[PDB]
Amino acid sequence: VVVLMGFLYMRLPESFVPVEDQGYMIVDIQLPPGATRERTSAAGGELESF
Amino acid sequence: MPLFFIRRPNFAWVVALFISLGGLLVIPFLPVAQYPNVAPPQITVTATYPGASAQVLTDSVTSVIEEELNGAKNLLYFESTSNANGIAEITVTFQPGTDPELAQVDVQNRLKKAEARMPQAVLTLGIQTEQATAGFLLIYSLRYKDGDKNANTTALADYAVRNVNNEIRRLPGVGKLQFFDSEAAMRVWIDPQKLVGYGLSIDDVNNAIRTQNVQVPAGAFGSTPGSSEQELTATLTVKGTLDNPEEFAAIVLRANQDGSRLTLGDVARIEVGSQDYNFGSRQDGKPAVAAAVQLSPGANAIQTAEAVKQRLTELSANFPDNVEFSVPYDTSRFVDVAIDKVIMTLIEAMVLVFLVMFLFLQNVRYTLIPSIVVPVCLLGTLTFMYLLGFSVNMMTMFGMVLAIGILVDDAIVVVENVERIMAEEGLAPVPATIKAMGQVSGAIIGITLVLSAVFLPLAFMAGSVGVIYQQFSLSLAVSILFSGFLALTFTPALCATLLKPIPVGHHEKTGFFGWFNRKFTSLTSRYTKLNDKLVPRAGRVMFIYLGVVVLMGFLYMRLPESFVPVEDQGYMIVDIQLPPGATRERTSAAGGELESFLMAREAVQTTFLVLGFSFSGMGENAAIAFPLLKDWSERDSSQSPEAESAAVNQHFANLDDGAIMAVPPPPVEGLGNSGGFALRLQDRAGLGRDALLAARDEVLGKVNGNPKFLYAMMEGLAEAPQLRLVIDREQARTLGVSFEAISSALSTAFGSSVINDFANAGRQQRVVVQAEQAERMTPESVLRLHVPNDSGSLVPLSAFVTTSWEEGPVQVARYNGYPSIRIAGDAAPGVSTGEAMLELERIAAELPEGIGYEWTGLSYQERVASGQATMLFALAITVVFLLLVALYESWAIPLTVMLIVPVGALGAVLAVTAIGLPNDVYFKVGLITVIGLAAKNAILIVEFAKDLWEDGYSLRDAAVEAARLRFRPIIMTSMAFMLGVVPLAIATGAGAASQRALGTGVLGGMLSATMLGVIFVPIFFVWVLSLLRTKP
Amino acid sequence: GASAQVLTDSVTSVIEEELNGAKNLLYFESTSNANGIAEITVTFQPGTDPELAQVDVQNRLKKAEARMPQAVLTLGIQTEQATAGFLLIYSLRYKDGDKN
Amino acid sequence: DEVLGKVNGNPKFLYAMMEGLAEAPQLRLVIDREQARTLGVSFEAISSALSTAFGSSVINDFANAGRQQRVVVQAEQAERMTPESVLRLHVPNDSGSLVP
Amino acid sequence: LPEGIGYEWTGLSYQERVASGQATMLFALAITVVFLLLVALYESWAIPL
Repeated sequence: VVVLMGFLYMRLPESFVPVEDQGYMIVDIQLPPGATRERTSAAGGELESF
Repeated sequence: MPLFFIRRPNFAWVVALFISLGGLLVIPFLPVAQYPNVAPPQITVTATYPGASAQVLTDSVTSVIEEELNGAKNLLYFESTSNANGIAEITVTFQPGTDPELAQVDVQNRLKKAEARMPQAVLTLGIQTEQATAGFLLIYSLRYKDGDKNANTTALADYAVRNVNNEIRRLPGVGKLQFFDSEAAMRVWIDPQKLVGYGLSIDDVNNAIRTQNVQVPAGAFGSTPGSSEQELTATLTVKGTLDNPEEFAAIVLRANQDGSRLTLGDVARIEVGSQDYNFGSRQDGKPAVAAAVQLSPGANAIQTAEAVKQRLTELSANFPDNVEFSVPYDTSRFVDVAIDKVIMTLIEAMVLVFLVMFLFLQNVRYTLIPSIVVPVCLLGTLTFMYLLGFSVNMMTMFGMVLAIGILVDDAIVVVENVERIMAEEGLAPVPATIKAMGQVSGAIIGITLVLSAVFLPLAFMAGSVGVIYQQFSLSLAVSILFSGFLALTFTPALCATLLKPIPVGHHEKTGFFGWFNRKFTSLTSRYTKLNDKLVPRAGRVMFIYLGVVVLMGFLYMRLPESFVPVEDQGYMIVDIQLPPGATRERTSAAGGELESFLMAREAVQTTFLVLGFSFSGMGENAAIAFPLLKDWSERDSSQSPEAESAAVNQHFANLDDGAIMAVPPPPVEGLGNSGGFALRLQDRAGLGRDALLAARDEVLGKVNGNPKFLYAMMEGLAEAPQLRLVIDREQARTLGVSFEAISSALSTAFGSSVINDFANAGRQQRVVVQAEQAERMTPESVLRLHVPNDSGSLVPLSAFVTTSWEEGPVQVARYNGYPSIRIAGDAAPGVSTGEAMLELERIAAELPEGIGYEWTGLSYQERVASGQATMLFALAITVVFLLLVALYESWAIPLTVMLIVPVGALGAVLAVTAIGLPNDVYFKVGLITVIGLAAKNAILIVEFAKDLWEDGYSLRDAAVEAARLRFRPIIMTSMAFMLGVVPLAIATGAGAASQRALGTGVLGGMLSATMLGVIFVPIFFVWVLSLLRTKP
Repeated sequence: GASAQVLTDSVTSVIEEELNGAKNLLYFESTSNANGIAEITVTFQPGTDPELAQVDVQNRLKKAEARMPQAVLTLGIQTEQATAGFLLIYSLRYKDGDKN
Repeated sequence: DEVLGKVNGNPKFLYAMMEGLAEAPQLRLVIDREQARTLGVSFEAISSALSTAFGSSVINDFANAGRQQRVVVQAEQAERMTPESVLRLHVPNDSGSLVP
Repeated sequence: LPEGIGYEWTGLSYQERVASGQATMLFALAITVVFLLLVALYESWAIPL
């Protein structure tokens, strides 16, 4: 029993804190370098429509 | 309580394991040090105003800050020094125990109010406020391996700033990083005569540098708001600043339409040099770069020391190959050696006392018990020491090493009592332990309490001595508290468990222990007869005791007083002070002669010299050297720092160019630059600077001729010639010359002007413009300067400027807002400070009315401690008396036993006078410990005496029987403590002064308290109980 | 109007040099952007009271003050207690949803 | 690039990216200091013109309904959208004439 | 990586490293303290084991 405990204890994946459904998400919009604010606005418009 | 542990031994074992576990668990976080934060917290304000004389620096900058710093919370004092190099230093000292962060906070809060009034130059340079941990933990020095005479110290210092200083400053534990050099900057050495030839003024070159070497925040095209069409936002990235000297030489001063250009390089030599040239660092005759690390409060030292050394070692993988690092100055090593010495002594006494018990109990198992109980008490003491935030520092080391023997005494009496019961009544270990502990329970608790009470008042003293006694007395106090608690809980269980039955009548002994038992029964019999012959005559022996106490008083009043004994710290201070007006090169020549002599000496391992820095003050004529000596194992007493100091002072006593003086370091860091006394002579009536110097000459002449003082000097720079420039304002104005033009020309030509910043390899560094070396060495050079008029023509300064030599102060000193003269000195060998300050008060009483004096630092703390000692003694005596009457339910028995105090004081005083040590804090606390242990010895007799006197015996018979019974434990524990502390009295090496200072005093006091105490205590009991007619 | 590198070497690095040696540093991150904004986040060990950290940081910043360009100084620097994470966002809009 | 190739090509990670902005094109302005000085143009004039035209210059404060708010001067949208607009700027010389 | 290119952990990685370090001594201290309290209560060692 104790050797089993050790064997399956050594196989348990580690984690900090389980991820929780906080009710919101993050969306990053990153255009290629040199993109003017208007291109970002158009991309955000497509994103907001979807 | 004890019977419960007799019936439940494993419970006592578990409580033990709990306290021991705590002890082992708290060990790793232990902070180590030499001395605690004995010095009061200090804040320091630095201001840099280039080109300003000391006097104008005093009136225009530091006086402004001095006015505002008044009124801060918890001010003890403030001292301000203005130097001719344009540096103002203000040190504000507060009360000990104030939180440093809030003090620095208040200081900066007031500095912000100050800010509005300073000149724009110092404000562009900035004013720094820092927590002053006076004393450098270590100094790391970088040098070139080959020792080139052409060593470019500027490039090496720049590398140190870029790659080393920031890392070290980031490490945990470094409170401050003081750089003894200057980082790189862009130097522009202008030739004023070339400017005259090209019809240019100095302010013209200043404005050209300012406008042409400027970063350009251009921006980006297509920026928001951006048009709906264009999609290419991109930066414009204009090159504004200049990177290398070649680009700076291309700065255009004047250019015509045809194409001809006058450039900066045509009129000035441009290079990368040091921003500042006030300071220089040499090591063993070779130029080097050095920086000192000052520890942050509340940090481990050994861990921080090895962390800094290891950081230097890992950066060692990255130094240039010609570059090597070293640590010529390091305090931590001393700490290490010291603690090692202490811990080694801690083992020795541990074995020695063990032997002592094996000599008396004559069985290994009986000897074992206290040897197990003691380390438990030590570990608990360490745990409670951490819980109070104390440090593992030398006085605490002395604390626990003397605590060993006071601690062993409870276990000694317990085991010896159970042995005696075992021998007399033959009871089994459990009932015998029950009976013995029932006999000695009340004695043990009363003991623990009275010894705790002898030392508790020491834990309430204030000041620097207050801190010293804090740690020492509190360590001893927690040790004795745990000793009592363990005596009540652990030890009876140990006797109940570990002891073996003895067959009845086995006082027969094969071996010399038979001689010990028989000759010791004979010793107790002779002593019992001596008591028998001594009880009939009691009142007459009182006269012998009165002679004893009067002797104590007489020799106590003749003991010289001292703060802290001077310790061999392994290094010395050498001050180089040439006559006023001396150039850096003369100081360098004198330092070279000094370095040659020091390197000619075997006692010096390495010599570190600083030019421009010293105790007296900052200047070209001032320098300081820190000779480091070899390890104590490689040097004898004739090669000690004191003898080496005498030899250096003797060799150079006839120096023809300047003054040279060797001194030992002060005993306590942060309380001064050296040992001795420091007085501030104060202009309390506004007599004026000339009258101040007259009175200063008076007092210095009076003191320096007095043999009570080894020396006495102005800790500061003496007056120097000045070259006043008489400017005919009317003549200058008539020629069309503005005063601004003269001001700017003089300031930039001689005081050096910082124009703007340039990007050197990613760092913003100053660009400094100054006149060329050959064009500013002589007073004819100031007259050879030219300034522009309103019509654009250049007018020489000689047309309206005349030069006249006067005399003026190169350093100005102010104390508590009044102009002050700082006087420092050291007492002569064999002369205490107290009589010296008394004579100084007598001298100051003769000074003209309105001229004041005040003590500062070490003298202040000494005055407070000398004040507080007597009330300490009174409180201790009253508290022991009150707990004495509480325990015995009587007053007479307390008076009886308190008669034992003067004999222990007698022994301590006689020993310290015989060996000739001063009345230091070490002797003081050793006397206190002797006092407590004499009280314990007296209790050990008087408790059994009271028990037997309540049992129906006659007074004399009861006293005799109790003394006969309890002789063995007293001599037992007494000899144990003597032979346990004898290593202190004979210790040698690092810290040996404090070791011997404790050891001789405690040995003598204990010796008298034992050898005479065993005889006089029954006499006191019989005489007092007869005189007061006490009934059982 | 300052580029990322100009902000980096002219203002950002100047403050970076001075913030070194603060009590209780775990680390510090510095980001210089092309819009002219420089951000420095100094993270300490847990359990330290934030007020002593803030006064120490400003105490070093005033030492720094003497070196930045007059434009930033006229605009001023800001030091704030960063509780990373927003409690809430409140938004104002027009009811009719006008494009103008 | 080496790390992000070993890592973005490593299935142990859902994604790995530069928390930060990638390198962007810049338009360096090579200024002939000698030519500008010969035409009587100070470097201060060029710096001030460029900064105010493109980086926007905050001049002083004005009272808007009792609050002090900045007055910001910047070049018009149509006059700063292309690199040629940089070259179309003019600065004064010592004689009061304007030099492009 | 080439000699001189270093790495460090920040925030969540730092805290996770410290916790993964600390768990084992947490367990050991818990076990020793429960053992000591048990031997205290039962006046024996065998019953605690």
